[PDB]
Amino acid sequence: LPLPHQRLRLDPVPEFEELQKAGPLHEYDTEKQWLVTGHDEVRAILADHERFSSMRPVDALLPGILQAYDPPDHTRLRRTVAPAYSARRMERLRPRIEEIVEECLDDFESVGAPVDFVRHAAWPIPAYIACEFLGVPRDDQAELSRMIRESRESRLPRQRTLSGLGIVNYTKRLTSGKRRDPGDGMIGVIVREHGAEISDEELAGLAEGNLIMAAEQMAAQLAVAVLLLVTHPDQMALLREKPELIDSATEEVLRHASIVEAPAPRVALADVRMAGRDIHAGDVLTCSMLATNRAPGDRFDITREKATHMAFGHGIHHCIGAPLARLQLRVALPAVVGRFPSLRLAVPEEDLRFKPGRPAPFAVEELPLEW
Ligand code: HEM
Repeated sequence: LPLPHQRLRLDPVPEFEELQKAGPLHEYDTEKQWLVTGHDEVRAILADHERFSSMRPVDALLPGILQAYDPPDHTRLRRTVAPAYSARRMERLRPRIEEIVEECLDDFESVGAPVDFVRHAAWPIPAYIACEFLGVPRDDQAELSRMIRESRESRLPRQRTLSGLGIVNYTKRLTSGKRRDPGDGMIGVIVREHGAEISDEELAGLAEGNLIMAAEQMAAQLAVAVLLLVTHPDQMALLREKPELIDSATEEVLRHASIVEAPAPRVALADVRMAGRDIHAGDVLTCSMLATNRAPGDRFDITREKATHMAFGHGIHHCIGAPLARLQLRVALPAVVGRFPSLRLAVPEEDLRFKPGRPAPFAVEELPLEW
């Protein structure tokens, strides 16, 4: 496990904080490699798509996967897909999101004495929301959500592969279904508005990618946000009493959690001079989001003033689902602290297990909660 993906519970490790002190750019192999830790340097790399490519370095096509596209084709695909994420489309989803939150919290609560928050809320909430976002029939949602989790998390590689083929097959069918009948959800919107500008294979790959990312990223984000709130009970009470704190609170949980520890490796397409270093064409750069988002001595503080974090990245690849992610947190967090004023850990903090942020996201495996 490379240094930029090591944690002590939620925190970067002291040896990584020490390397950050030495400078913004290090000769370090995460995957000639560079590890980028400087705030301005990370910004600069991510904004400079023309000199720093997102394509895997080779000496494999991923149709519809925006992260893997460089910005001739990235530009056309992104603007074909962007309308599905607009602020207006998002606000129209709000009612189903509130409904889903309440339903899943009802189910979580209905379980015996202590309950795992990951199993009963943190996975189900975003998984169901991702299905709605994609326009998945209500009756298929439980099935598909299980498949999503299992495809990303199963101890059994056979099972990940099986669940993964199941997802691919389901979204191909959903894609052709929505191509014929462009109704509710991301695929319908994209077909109605840019149907001519996109192939069935791009649309299907994009559907799968977005389904998996929306469910998985937010599951991790939601469970860590709640972990943070229950281990800081004062702040939980602040948010309950000052509900107008939700916006800076959602920024703080994104900043502090740093769910994506590093975006895709960037490949230099030209020689570049940066922070006193000679980057050569073909060098591979890892941007450390833990470096940029976290500082030694930082404490979780929902009243935090300015948010300069890069939890969603930066530049042309800046997380396109951000509006949906922020919306979920804005609904789910006030609902959680409102319904459960005495929410707390049911086990010692040292019992908690964390999935490392390589591959993304960093997550808490299990969150036994009380009251
Ligand atoms: C809080 C949860 C999330 C976090 C922290 C997060 C983080 C990120 C980051 C850091 C990137 C940039 C990757 C890169 O530059 O290589 C990204 C891109 C992307 N994300 Fe998110 N994400 C989250 C949730 C979501 C959701 C809910 C969706 C689906 C609606 C989504 C879909 C995407 C897509 C399609 C891209 C690629 C956009 C592009 O490359 O132009 N993510 N995400």
